[PDB]
Amino acid sequence: FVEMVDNLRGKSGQGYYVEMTVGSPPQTLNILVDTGSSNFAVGAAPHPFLHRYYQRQLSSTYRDLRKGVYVPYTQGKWEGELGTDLVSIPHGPNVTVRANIAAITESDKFFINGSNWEGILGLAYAEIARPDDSLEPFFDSLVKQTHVPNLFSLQLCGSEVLASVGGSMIIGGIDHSLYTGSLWYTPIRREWYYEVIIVRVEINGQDLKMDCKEYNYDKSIVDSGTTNLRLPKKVFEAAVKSIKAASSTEKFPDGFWLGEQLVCWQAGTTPWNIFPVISLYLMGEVTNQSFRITILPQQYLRPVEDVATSQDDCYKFAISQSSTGTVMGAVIMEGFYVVFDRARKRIGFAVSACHVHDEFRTAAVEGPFVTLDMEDCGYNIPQTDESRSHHHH
Ligand SMILES: C[C@@]12CCCO[C@H]1[C@]1(COC(N)=N1)c1cc(-c3cccnc3F)ccc1O2
Ligand code: NI
Repeated sequence: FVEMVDNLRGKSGQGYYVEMTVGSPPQTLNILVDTGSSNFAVGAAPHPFLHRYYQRQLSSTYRDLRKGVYVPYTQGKWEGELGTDLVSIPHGPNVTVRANIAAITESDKFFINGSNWEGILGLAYAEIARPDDSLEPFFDSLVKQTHVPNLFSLQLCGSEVLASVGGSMIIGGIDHSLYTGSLWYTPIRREWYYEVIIVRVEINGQDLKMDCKEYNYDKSIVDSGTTNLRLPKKVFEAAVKSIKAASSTEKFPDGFWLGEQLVCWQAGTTPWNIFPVISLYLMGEVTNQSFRITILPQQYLRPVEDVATSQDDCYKFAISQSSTGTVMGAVIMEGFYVVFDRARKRIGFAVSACHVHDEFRTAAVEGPFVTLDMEDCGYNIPQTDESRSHHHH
């Protein structure tokens, strides 16, 4: 899959994007790769943060679906007009497909100044698509219209400008050059988000000793569209307490632990060893088994070059509190080659050939761990009448 290696780019903290073409003749656009959403949506009107947008009028193959879409979320919203057109990935499979495209006509706090992307490729399942699950997501269309296997994999590699990032999205397979050691699989619990189950959390070898349902309250997901490792409130508090304790020789402001303030050391003197490793044990394919993925401070402390002190190495704490469950974001994913094996309803992890580490410690994927009479660690989200009233024909 040499053609697909190194096809992702971006700016630190602002998402990874892949080059895509839309329409006939092909219009090139940079598209955010988001395993936490399910719409293909592209800027389709002028915006201050867009250098370019999808021009429906220039495409002979564009078809209007005569239906709008409105997508509010926590920070803001995007909206626009649904249609279809021909889509390809120049540094992807040698195929062209007709996909749904949401042409974004108005948005608030969606595009990011300087991120260099103009659209989003939602790689999650139909269940969370907008306006509803009958709007076929891009990957579903790709699989149905071509002979591309139902699997993709992601290798995310982590003074005036933000640091550039790179990576690979391999569509249709697994590229063995992108990982080392064993590839371990955890079940996709349900096909909506890429939902998984965490059965144990350790911070420098020490068990947090919480009821494991707390780790997955109210879900745990693998999400390329979130920068941070996000943890449920109770888990976040317990983790921060443990990381604080391990690093106690350094007294950081409260701002740092809230992710609102950088901490610096003189260039190349960062005391990595005072910061603990974090292990998440994921449910194995075998009932009573688990495997652990272990990340370093190199993953959870994000580099940000401060203009005022460009001679310092400065870091943001990239673990944050959630009210919507665990989010294994770029912080987690940058340690690993991550295989989204939709065909077999499972997610694979292996140590990334590009992960950042030091001479003492490495990101690791290790197993099996077996537990006698393993409890159910999954949480069942309370069913609303709204959700229950939906017919799924
Ligand atoms: C797609 C949605 C709209 C619908 C709700 O979800 C949104 C979200 C948030 O989490 C995920 N996974 N996608 C999302 C993330 C980023 C982003 C911002 C910074 C870095 N990386 C990014 F993906 C930008 C836009 C955006 O919009
Ligand atoms: Ni009905």
